[PDB]
Amino acid sequence: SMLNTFMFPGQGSQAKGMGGALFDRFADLTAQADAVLGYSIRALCVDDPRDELGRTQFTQPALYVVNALTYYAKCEDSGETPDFLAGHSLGEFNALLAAGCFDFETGLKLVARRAELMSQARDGAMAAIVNASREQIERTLDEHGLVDTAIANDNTPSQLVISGPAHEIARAEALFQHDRVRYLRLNTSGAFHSKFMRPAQQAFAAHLQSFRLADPAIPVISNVSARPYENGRVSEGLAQQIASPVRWCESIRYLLALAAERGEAIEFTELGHGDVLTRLVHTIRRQTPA
Repeated sequence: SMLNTFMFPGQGSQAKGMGGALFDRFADLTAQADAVLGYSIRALCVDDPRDELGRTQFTQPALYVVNALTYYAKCEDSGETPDFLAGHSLGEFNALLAAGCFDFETGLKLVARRAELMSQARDGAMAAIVNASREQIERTLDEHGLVDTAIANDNTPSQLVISGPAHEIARAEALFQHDRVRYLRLNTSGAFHSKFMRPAQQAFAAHLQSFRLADPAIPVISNVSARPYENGRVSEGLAQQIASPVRWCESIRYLLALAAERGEAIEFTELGHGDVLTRLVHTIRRQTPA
């Protein structure tokens, strides 16, 4: 165990029932979140009456608040403090929160703007590919004229996400179903973490200029660079994140190599609903000869 990394999940990990009793435990944070958002965060999470959890403008605030509350529960009960922080796209906001870069309300405000803009993207899609390398994927996409489709998530060596125009993502299905290679269409109307997000990114960077973001008090591994957020480049890193691939595998691997250089062991604590990142980290570690 030894050095501890707190990690926060993103889109896809949400599920009706998430949060639970944490909402009333943190009754004041919860009321702060309803006032920022203009609806009940607890209702959206526990009950989900309009089946809203899967639409990105709601998914994102849901994740953030659940990740945060789980993080506060963990801090209080366990007593532990992170030596390192990383979050997966949305989850990066909770990493920056735990590094003291903004307060709870301010992150939620950033998230709501992020989530609103990303929701405006029409005509894109994403699909997760299992058991092809990056090189197989990129070649295959080239060979079949999927010109606007690229890697959006590099999650583990055998698990990557693509995004592009909906029809390209649709045509890809046929290209990634064979031998071990598998394909899964995801839920979204946006080609997230690709060039289609550029307008959201710029709109989001502009919104960010209204907020004074502190340098991290605990290292946060940035999705864009797979390296620690620089002092002074927080808003920079945060904004670039949106149109860039999420370099999850490399971020984890950077932590594994850092622990080793320091002769220390390293563990990963997933803070939020589900075990999505827990399973990614096991797979990464199993690969990555040691």
